[PDB]
Amino acid sequence: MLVLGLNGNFSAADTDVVPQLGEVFFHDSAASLIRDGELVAAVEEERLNRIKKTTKFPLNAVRECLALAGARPEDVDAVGYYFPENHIDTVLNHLYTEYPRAPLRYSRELIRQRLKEGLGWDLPDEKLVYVPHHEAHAYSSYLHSGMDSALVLVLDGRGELHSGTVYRAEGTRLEKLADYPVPKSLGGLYLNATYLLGYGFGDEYKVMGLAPWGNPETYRDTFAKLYTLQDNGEYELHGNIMVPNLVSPLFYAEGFRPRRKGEPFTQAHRDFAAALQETVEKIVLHILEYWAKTSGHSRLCFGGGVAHNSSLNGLILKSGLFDEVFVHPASHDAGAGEGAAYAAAASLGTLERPGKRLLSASLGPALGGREQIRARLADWAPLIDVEFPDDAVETAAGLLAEGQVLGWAYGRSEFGPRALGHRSIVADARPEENRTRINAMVKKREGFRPFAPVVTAEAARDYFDLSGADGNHEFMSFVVPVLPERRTELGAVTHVDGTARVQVVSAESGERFHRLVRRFGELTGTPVLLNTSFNNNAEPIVQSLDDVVTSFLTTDLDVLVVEDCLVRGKASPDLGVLVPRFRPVTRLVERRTAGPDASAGAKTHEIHLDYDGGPSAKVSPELYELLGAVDGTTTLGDLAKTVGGLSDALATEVFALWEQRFLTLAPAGDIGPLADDGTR
Amino acid sequence: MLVLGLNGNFSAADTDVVPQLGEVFFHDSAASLIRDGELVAAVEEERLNRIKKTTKFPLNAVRECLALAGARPEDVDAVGYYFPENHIDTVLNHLYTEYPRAPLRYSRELIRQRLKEGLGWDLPDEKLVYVPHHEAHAYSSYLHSGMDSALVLVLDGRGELHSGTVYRAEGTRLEKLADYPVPKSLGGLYLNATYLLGYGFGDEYKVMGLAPWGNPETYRDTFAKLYTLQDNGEYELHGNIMVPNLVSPLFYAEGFRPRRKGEPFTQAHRDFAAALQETVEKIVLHILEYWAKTSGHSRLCFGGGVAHNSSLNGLILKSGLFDEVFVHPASHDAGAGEGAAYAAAASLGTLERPGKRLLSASLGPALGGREQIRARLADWAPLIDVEFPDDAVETAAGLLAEGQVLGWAYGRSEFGPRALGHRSIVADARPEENRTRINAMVKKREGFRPFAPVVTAEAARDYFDLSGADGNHEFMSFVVPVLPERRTELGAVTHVDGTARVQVVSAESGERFHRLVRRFGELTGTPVLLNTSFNNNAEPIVQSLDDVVTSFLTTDLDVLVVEDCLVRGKASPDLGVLVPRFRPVTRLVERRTAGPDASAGAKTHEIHLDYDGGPSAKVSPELYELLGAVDGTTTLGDLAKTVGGLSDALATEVFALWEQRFLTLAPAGDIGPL
Ligand SMILES: Nc1ncnc2c1ncn2[C@@H]1O[C@H](COP(=O)(O)OP(=O)(O)OP(=O)(O)O)[C@@H](O)[C@H]1O
Ligand SMILES: Nc1ncnc2c1ncn2[C@@H]1O[C@H](COP(=O)(O)OP(=O)(O)OP(=O)(O)O)[C@@H](O)[C@H]1O
Ligand SMILES: [Fe+3]
Ligand SMILES: [Fe+3]
Repeated sequence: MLVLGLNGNFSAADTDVVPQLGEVFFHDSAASLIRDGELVAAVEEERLNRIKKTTKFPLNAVRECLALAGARPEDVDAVGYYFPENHIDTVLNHLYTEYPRAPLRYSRELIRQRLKEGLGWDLPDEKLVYVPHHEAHAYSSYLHSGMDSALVLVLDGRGELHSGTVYRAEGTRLEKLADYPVPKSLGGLYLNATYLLGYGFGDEYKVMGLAPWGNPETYRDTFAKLYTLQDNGEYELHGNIMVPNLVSPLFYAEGFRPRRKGEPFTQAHRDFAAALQETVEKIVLHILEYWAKTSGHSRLCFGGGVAHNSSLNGLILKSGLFDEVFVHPASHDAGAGEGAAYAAAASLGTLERPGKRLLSASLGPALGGREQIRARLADWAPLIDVEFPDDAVETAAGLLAEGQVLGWAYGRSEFGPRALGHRSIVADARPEENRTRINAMVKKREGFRPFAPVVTAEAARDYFDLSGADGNHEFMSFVVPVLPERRTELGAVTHVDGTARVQVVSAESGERFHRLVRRFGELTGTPVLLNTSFNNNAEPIVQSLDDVVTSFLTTDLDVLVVEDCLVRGKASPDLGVLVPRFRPVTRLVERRTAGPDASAGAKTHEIHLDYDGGPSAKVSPELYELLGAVDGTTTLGDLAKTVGGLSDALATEVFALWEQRFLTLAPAGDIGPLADDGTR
Repeated sequence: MLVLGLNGNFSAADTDVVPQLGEVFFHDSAASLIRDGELVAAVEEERLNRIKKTTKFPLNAVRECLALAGARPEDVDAVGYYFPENHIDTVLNHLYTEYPRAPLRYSRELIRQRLKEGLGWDLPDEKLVYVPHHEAHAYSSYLHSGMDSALVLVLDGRGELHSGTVYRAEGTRLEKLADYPVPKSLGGLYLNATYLLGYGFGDEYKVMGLAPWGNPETYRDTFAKLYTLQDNGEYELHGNIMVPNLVSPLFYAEGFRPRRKGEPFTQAHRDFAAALQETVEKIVLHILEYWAKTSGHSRLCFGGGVAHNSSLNGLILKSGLFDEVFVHPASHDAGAGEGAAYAAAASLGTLERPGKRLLSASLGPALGGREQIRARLADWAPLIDVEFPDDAVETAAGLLAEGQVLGWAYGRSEFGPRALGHRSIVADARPEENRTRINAMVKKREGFRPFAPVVTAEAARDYFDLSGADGNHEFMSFVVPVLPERRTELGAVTHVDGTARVQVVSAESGERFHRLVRRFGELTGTPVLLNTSFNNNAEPIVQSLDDVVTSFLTTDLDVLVVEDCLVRGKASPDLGVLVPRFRPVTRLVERRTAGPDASAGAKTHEIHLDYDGGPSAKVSPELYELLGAVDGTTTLGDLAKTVGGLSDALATEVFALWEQRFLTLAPAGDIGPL
């Protein structure tokens, strides 16, 4: 049984199913492949089209998954989609009523069209299975837990009919115990509140990082007007008829000022995040207290997008309601896509399940074989210097010991939002200074948020209070207290309230990364590193070798360790050898607005990315003329000759567009098809 | 005692409060001026910025109203705004959470900023009065009815708290009797369903025009699942949690396919419209049957946007529930703006009301005095020929009897969506072929669309069944049956179901238009004319003289009668003398997307109008370069010199953009102050 799991919307690479399709319309597109009950491959489309949390159809993800499994498309026994057919088709139909130019293509026809055109694959109708959304979440969360039975809680924005579902899991069977309707959504409540902080979809993790700086007392009584806890683990969220936001009218009535772009977080803002986080924690703990007692179960699996609230998970762990708690590395909708594969297998016959608890999220495409990596890094020679140490991990541990900040790229990319030693940025965890230092290097502005530590399994309890239940820490799912006598030692990874979102790495979960952190501890007496995702502010986690080198070159990292090669940026990198390529969403525009006295107004030039929420940037007339000639093969230096040569000013302008990923800049050609390293 | 009524959003001419602000966020912006209880001026901002049902702040409308009243901003005693302050501000606050770059400016500050920067008018806080939305509607509908007591029904999409309100009115006092919550909205229901026919906001009256072509039986049982009538005048609409549309999920599940743009209206689409119309009729008549007998009122005023459903109104008329029914010419939110003025007067003193029932909607700016109109028509000389007949009404009646289709522009423009003899297109009402052609060739719209007749008050009962209650027909508020023995005679203006949305014109409601219809009847035996609004498919009703001439020249009208001047298009009109001007929302774009092998794609050029729902059109590289040099003063002919002269191809390309109103093209100068 080889089963593909799908989630996301149905847009092509260069256009959306309707123009400017909202970023919340079936997001985090991904493809998963299960074989004989095991997750053999999984990657989010965002890693391949470079659009964070993309809604586009995960065609590249499917292609990559088939290649990792050594399968033709025609080898796939079934395809599961993470929503029931009537629901996704009703939402598409609604979009089609709003955009009457859009042809009436529903999900089944669109899935078949994408696979046929993108992969030559004629998908027979009987192989496509649509799945209840919280059922897909529950299979993913529970089947990877290693448990024989468990209480399973799914909380997200919404499935087809519910915002929350409670199951009993035993063997391979799910039994639904309860649900909560869409308007009680805790994901919706949290996203609603996130907007008041000048943030939006996908920034919830920043709001959760801000909450420890706030005093939850200030707005506790205000949030108390928006929910009521009830008997039998029930609750109500009190809506309004004013706007489609649960939170904004009451906070407006009380004088709250929603944060503007570029404005710093006031004390009101920090307090607001603290009270929002406390509110959700109290509601979820109210749910779980009731269902722990009523079901009598001692084990919990927690899935859905809300299960990426690691602060909440830490409190669930500390609550003593359960003996064990498991959280999947991709508990958002990409994991529901994975669960849809299992549900399709169950519906189309018999369900094989994983043999063991999941410990590694390293499931995407790799960087490539040793020989094509060396050759590709040679293509980059005019920008980088490369060394080949005999023991790269030893060298790297030493570099980190000296205080250098490292890019670290090895093997298959992480499924889910956390970097865990395959597409990571690692540094010494002790100096408090590394917080503002590394934010500046990657140009992120989350100095209020600490970094996450990775510690060896052997040393974990010497630094972190894992007490309460036995939770899984291979994926940073849980916030835990840092032992008080260790907080000063771990200055870069300890929050203001003494907690940390810890990864515990073991020889089983990540051999090479474990060896790195252990060796650093042997060298320093502290076997803890900070571990942040390898991406700047304008991209998801890097995927390919070119992605990795690009990100290294456009950030202020000291050195890059990639498949045992040490990469450093040349004193003066030659941008001119890079070949510019449009992304499918890249648009280059000359604009005239209306001027005074009804004249044609100012003539401006701009580059932007054509998707809901995509960035945009002004460009000079000269760079406009240069970029208009991009042909996908001619180098930047040769293109620049048409406008007088690649001056320092033009190169600087191009480099700033490169940092924001408006276009692709890389040496001519590519690394080639990823080698069969014989590890399957 | 002089009071301004305001409605709409707060956006400037060239940008919106937030980018691409939705077309439904406080639309149909307008301004009204009340003096001593009388409505002395009123105009919708759409007529002035040329954006249909615009949401932009009605600055031009306020300026035009003050000019018509002969008043200065300082003379205004109070300003009413047609929604409560907390509600509009909470909506703005919500928009600001979605657009973190927008500064936190709420309605009080925005209204004062617009009036200060736009009119030099420093409005004190104590003169600005915010009004309950359905109260504003009710004042407008009731105070203009001529009645001293009535039941008043307001039905729209929503006010701040309700989708429907029932009032008792006595003297100048309103007392609420009932209201209906927002989820029960009949305006929302109708708009939800309108989207399944490939239409959008503002297209509801086209759905209503489609419905008589359909069989209401086909989808009657489907619609029955979406509402329940309950005892004592109550009802329920049955919502869903799938999408924010009440209608589309159930019809999707039963296999209905929403109409695509540019595709025909099938019999299923017709049947859908028929069942939707029947549904709203059944619910409203249910409400009214209860509240008529419960309140004891023999007279009804009906307002809110749903009261522009002429078919519904005609059924209310025929129901026997009331002896008299009144409907205001602007029953949508522009009329709520007017009622907000009365409500503001009532809160700051006692309330003066109109002395009589409103008979004329001729309330906007006029076209100009005779001298400036003749002078402006001379500026258009390279494009038109002008005659000055001794008796233009006499001449126009003869032209109509000879088969000509006429533009008709006189005096002050109509408040509200209907043309009533001040900004009208008229033709012989007798030949069915006139409907076919004026739909296909003149208005350029769908073949199913009906045309409305105007008839003299003295002949009305010779042609139409007005029986039932006494309704007011001066504003085309009611669909009525055409008498069976007259249906063949009135071929262009009798709908497929034998009805007509009639205007009854009298010497008192419109002396000049009444004279035209009467004379046509004396020449032909039939005192009835086809009367459709004077606008092409890309614009609201024309306002100014330049608007009128532009529309005449870009639609296939035979002759224009404007303030007693007979205008015809020249054999070969010289477009080169016209001076192009950008509209405040006009944008010009050269664009590349990605191309094969991740190249930059080939260049394309577009003109577009930068507002939500604004059109766009491809342009040639040559015209892109030409339009980039527009300065607002240089003629098209001189501009074209930079691209080698106004060729025939360029002039034709420019003509098509003019027709779609992407830019303003008119002779140098303007008509001056009116
Ligand atoms: N750290 C967090 N704390 C609270 N809520 C979060 C957090 N992270 C994500 N969420 C919420 O989870 C929800 C998204 O979860 P999920 O990925 O399972 O998709 P979804 O709600 O089912 O969307 P769709 O309707 O398109 O399927 C959002 O509402 C989001 O605000
Ligand atoms: N012929 C019609 N039949 C039924 N409903 C109509 C018709 N014409 C307009 N409507 C409805 O009237 C409603 C609008 O009425 P109105 O102008 O009074 O504004 P509103 O609902 O108060 O606007 P807002 O969105 O700002 O609250 C819309 O829902 C519209 O669908
Ligand atoms: Fe989900
Ligand atoms: Fe209204």
